[PDB]
Amino acid sequence: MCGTEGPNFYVPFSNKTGVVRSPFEAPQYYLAEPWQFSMLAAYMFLLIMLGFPINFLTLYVTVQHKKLRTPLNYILLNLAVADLFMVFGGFTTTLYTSLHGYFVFGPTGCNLEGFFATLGGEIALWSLVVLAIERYVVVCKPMSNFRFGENHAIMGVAFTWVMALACAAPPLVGWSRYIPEGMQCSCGIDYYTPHEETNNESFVIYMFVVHFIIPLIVIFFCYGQLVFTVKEAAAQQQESATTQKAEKEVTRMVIIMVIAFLICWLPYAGVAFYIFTHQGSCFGPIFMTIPAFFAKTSAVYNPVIYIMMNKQFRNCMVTTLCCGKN
Amino acid sequence: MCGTEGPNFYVPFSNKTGVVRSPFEAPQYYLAEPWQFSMLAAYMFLLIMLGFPINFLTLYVTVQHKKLRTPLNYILLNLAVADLFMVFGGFTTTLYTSLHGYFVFGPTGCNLEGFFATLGGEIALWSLVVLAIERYVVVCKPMSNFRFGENHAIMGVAFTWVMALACAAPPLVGWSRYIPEGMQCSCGIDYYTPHEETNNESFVIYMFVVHFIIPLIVIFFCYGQLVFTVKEAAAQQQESATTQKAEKEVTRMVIIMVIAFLICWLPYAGVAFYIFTHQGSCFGPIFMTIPAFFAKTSAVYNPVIYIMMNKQFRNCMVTTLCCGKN
Ligand SMILES: *[C@@H]1O[C@H](CO)[C@@H](O[C@@H]2O[C@H](CO)[C@@H](O[C@@H]3O[C@H](CO[C@H]4O[C@H](CO)[C@@H](O)[C@H](O)[C@@H]4O)[C@@H](O)[C@H](O[C@H]4O[C@H](CO)[C@@H](O)[C@H](O)[C@@H]4O)[C@@H]3O)[C@H](O)[C@H]2NC(C)=O)[C@H](O)[C@H]1NC(C)=O
Ligand SMILES: *[C@@H]1O[C@H](CO)[C@@H](O[C@@H]2O[C@H](CO)[C@@H](O[C@@H]3O[C@H](CO[C@H]4O[C@H](CO)[C@@H](O)[C@H](O)[C@@H]4O)[C@@H](O)[C@H](O[C@H]4O[C@H](CO)[C@@H](O)[C@H](O)[C@@H]4O)[C@@H]3O)[C@H](O)[C@H]2NC(C)=O)[C@H](O)[C@H]1NC(C)=O
Ligand SMILES: C[C@@H](O)[C@H](C(=O)N1CCC2(CC1)Oc1ccccc1O2)c1ccc(Cl)cc1
Ligand SMILES: C[C@@H](O)[C@H](C(=O)N1CCC2(CC1)Oc1ccccc1O2)c1ccc(Cl)cc1
Ligand SMILES: CCCCCCCCO[C@@H]1O[C@H](CO)[C@@H](O)[C@H](O)[C@H]1O
Ligand SMILES: CCCCCCCCO[C@@H]1O[C@H](CO)[C@@H](O)[C@H](O)[C@H]1O
Ligand SMILES: CCCCCCCCO[C@@H]1O[C@H](CO)[C@@H](O)[C@H](O)[C@H]1O
Ligand SMILES: CCCCCCCCO[C@@H]1O[C@H](CO)[C@@H](O)[C@H](O)[C@H]1O
Ligand SMILES: CCCCCCCCO[C@@H]1O[C@H](CO)[C@@H](O)[C@H](O)[C@H]1O
Ligand SMILES: CCCCCCCCO[C@@H]1O[C@H](CO)[C@@H](O)[C@H](O)[C@H]1O
Ligand SMILES: CCCCCCCCO[C@@H]1O[C@H](CO)[C@@H](O)[C@H](O)[C@H]1O
Ligand SMILES: CCCCCCCCO[C@@H]1O[C@H](CO)[C@@H](O)[C@H](O)[C@H]1O
Ligand SMILES: CCCCCCCCO[C@@H]1O[C@H](CO)[C@@H](O)[C@H](O)[C@H]1O
Ligand SMILES: CCCCCCCCO[C@@H]1O[C@H](CO)[C@@H](O)[C@H](O)[C@H]1O
Ligand SMILES: *C(=O)CCCCCCCCCCCCCCC
Ligand SMILES: *C(=O)CCCCCCCCCCCCCCC
Repeated sequence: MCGTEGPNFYVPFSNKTGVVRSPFEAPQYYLAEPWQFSMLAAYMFLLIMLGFPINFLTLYVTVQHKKLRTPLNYILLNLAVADLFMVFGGFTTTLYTSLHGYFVFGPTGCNLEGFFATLGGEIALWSLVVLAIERYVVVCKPMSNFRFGENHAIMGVAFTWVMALACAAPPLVGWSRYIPEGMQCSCGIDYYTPHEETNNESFVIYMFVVHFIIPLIVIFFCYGQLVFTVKEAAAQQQESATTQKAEKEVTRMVIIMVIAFLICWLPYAGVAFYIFTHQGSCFGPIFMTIPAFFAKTSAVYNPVIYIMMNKQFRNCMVTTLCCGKN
Repeated sequence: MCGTEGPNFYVPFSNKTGVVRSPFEAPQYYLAEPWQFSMLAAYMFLLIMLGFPINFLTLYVTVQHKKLRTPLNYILLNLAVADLFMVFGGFTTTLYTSLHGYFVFGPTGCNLEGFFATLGGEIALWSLVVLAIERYVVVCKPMSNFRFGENHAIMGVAFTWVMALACAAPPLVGWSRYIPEGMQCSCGIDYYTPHEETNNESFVIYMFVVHFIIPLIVIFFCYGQLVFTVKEAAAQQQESATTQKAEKEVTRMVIIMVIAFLICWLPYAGVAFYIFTHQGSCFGPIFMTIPAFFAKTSAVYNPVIYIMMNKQFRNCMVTTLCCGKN
């Protein structure tokens, strides 16, 4: 008897006291104090104030500067759009519902907010996977006679959408489902209930393999071979100080990006391992939602790492922000 | 009968309904809805998350990099400390009281939070005034045989403290007073009550002249002469492209800083002019507090303009953040 159970939701709180209400009808102030909902709102406000400008500005400086519109940068524009999906589909909606103490948009806004918030995070995840593959192909040159072109970059973007739809769409059709999560103010895939009517268990395994394990392997393989290829070539030209500097900075950026991915990826693995073991105990609204809580920050630091730390993007943004000067 | 009146406070709400309570005892939810207090909390959280790192990091990179510890930069360290006073003395306290709906620290925490929050904003104001004077003396060279030294920079910092104490201390001694302001969650100088026991009217005139008009004149005079002196000298060396570039960027930075000062300064003048005229009508909790609401942002954008846009500070912060590399 961990929580209270009903049609289209699961409240992580026992109803032996009789105080539990529908997360669509009444505020869930037994899960957390009202000020904790306000701090959830403050967190959403922080993410919106930092997440929209950075991501929208990536799309804006690309319009003003011709040198940014290269095929290898298409996946970064896709990343910026994905974060805006997280910012408006997820963070903005949650800020509004948080101040009500419950998900005021009903069971259908759950499918809406859940889909778009899940889609944005999925598109961002695979955009990092695709960017890893694209850079691997360009540097390591695995294909004998291959040139990365505009059509190849469009496929990579379309591939993220297919993979993101592969995760976000089944819950609408009958494989898993969208229910309020955590403090019941935002919606997402139901990892919290073994709902046999929608075969939730099979969907969690599918998510764990296809959308969790595979992205880590692909990212680790591609960037590993890239750093190996770069260090191998620089070893053949140790007379060039620039090549040695270029090798150092490429390695350092790969380390930064891989550490960044792990910071978002490990909390899910740690919590899941703590649920694989310690399986018996009940779970408050912060058991599996703690990884998701901090993963929202990726909408801010991912553009900082991949776009703001890009050399050309930075100069173009400085020029754009400064009315064209400096 | 604009608001309700009592010992040590003035609530901007009529008590004909009988619902008004002491801003020290009970929440002021007739001034604003609970979610509006939460948004006040979210605003404080945004200012804290942006204001503490930027300002503390100014103090931190100065410790790691010897070239930053120049006398002309002392007033910028004073500015960073001033903003931390605003961040901890003001923003942090307000975030806590906001979630209670009233000033839970009583009439004495009013004198405490009011003093330190007023002191931080005053130190920052005069630090910009002193930096304007210091740069004017160094560039325009008004004194015939003068060299700006370490002792001269220490006087400039001490001068800001004397001026800031000249404003923040009288309310504790009997000239004006500290009362809850706006939504009664933060404390400050009483511009809202003609309290004849503390001669509030004379203090407002004193603040308007010494701490509002004079800082604008000094800043406008110093930077005007500086831009004039720089453009005059560059006109004598139009063969030097760097001098012309240096003149352009100095002028552009002065414009940025003066526009920034006006953005913080004009709303006070606009509201005061709208109170000088239209004197009869009553005022909600957002009449004179709207300038103060947006002036809190100076704790974030002032370090961005004066420190983050400094050439040496930027490279030192990048090196410090990047564990010493790049
Ligand atoms: C967590 O657990 C709590 C407690 O069990 C659940 O809350 C209860 O939900 C039931 C509905 O299933 C509520 O029962 C309904 O109450 C209505 C109002 O009752 C009050 O008002 C009447 C006056 O109209 C008073 O006389 C009465 O004493 C109550 O104070 C009634 O109108 C309903 O009556 C109808 O349904 C019943 C069958 O349930 C029929 O017998 C009637 O003839 C009539 O058709 C009904 O009694 C109950 O009041 C709720 N209790 C509390 C404390 O809120 C939550 O639903 C549960 N949470 C989740 C998520 O499931
Ligand atoms: C805005 O305006 C409101 C309304 O005028 C003010 O709120 C009132 O404040 C007064 C205090 O000045 C309150 O009066 C006191 O109420 C106490 C509680 O009364 C209730 O409970 C008793 C049972 O104990 C009931 O019988 C009664 O009907 C009430 O429902 C009393 O204990 C107090 O009595 C003492 O003082 C009076 C003199 O004031 C003596 O005659 C008594 O013998 C005894 O010594 C007193 O009556 C009043 O209740 C408040 N009203 C409301 C609605 O809150 C706010 O103070 C004002 N705001 C500001 C900032 O000034
Ligand atoms: C993009 C988003 O949609 C995706 C997700 O939210 N996921 C739910 C939790 C997840 C991973 C998938 O973690 C699990 C642990 C054990 C079993 C199933 C699990 O699914 C995700 C993928 C990678 C990262 Cl770095 C962060 C989030
Ligand atoms: C540092 C802070 O302490 C100072 C202040 O808060 N002030 C209260 C309002 C103030 C100015 C002084 O505006 C008035 C208008 C009419 C009469 C009296 C007035 O006082 C301040 C000075 C300059 C600026 Cl840019 C912003 C704030
Ligand atoms: C680093 C600073 C951490 C501060 C944590 C503050 C946690 C406050 O916690 C709150 O305290 C109130 C009493 O003060 C209680 O009434 C509330 O129920 C409780 O949630
Ligand atoms: C910019 C963000 C705006 C958010 C508006 C939040 C409005 C909350 O609305 C409040 O919800 C409560 C239930 O929790 C009700 O009891 C209150 O009557 C209602 O005012
Ligand atoms: C480094 C990889 C970046 C991908 C970040 C995606 C984070 C998405 O986080 C996800 O958000 C969904 C909707 O809010 C929730 O349903 C999921 O529980 C949560 O894991
Ligand atoms: C998929 C993630 C792969 C990350 C590969 C990081 C490999 C780091 O490798 C290290 O890089 C340093 C760079 O100066 C060198 O000094 C070290 O000798 C080298 O071992
Ligand atoms: C010590 C601080 C720990 C903070 C962890 C809080 C985790 C709360 O859980 C959160 O509940 C919200 C309700 O809608 C969801 O939107 C978030 O995705 C979820 O992470
Ligand atoms: C740009 C978007 C602006 C959104 C402003 C939302 C203002 C909401 O305002 C709130 O609406 C609620 C009903 O929805 C009422 O119950 C509350 O009393 C009211 O404060
Ligand atoms: C990190 C910020 C922590 C802020 C903690 C806020 C605690 C608010 O505490 C709440 O105040 C209400 C009065 O407004 C009381 O009615 C509630 O009983 C009390 O829980
Ligand atoms: C460009 C000049 C920067 C100075 C910014 C200082 C802003 C201070 O703002 C002041 O804060 C006080 C305490 O919060 C309040 O009492 C005052 O009403 C308010 O004007
Ligand atoms: C105290 C505030 C003084 C601000 C002085 C700003 C003077 C701007 O002056 C302008 O600067 C431009 C720079 O390229 C020149 O092109 C213009 O000819 C010149 O008039
Ligand atoms: C359209 C949005 C306008 C927002 C203006 C809100 C002004 C509220 O007024 C604010 O009240 C607070 C109560 O402690 C004080 O801390 C702030 O200094 C004061 O500016
Ligand atoms: C040139 O590239 C710079 C042009 C001038 C921009 C300076 C102002 C930037 C302000 C950014 C900080 C805003 C703080 C808001 C905090 C809520
Ligand atoms: C070198 O100068 C950079 C070193 C690596 C730093 C990259 C990570 C920076 C993260 C900043 C963004 C944090 C976002 C948090 C949002 C709440």
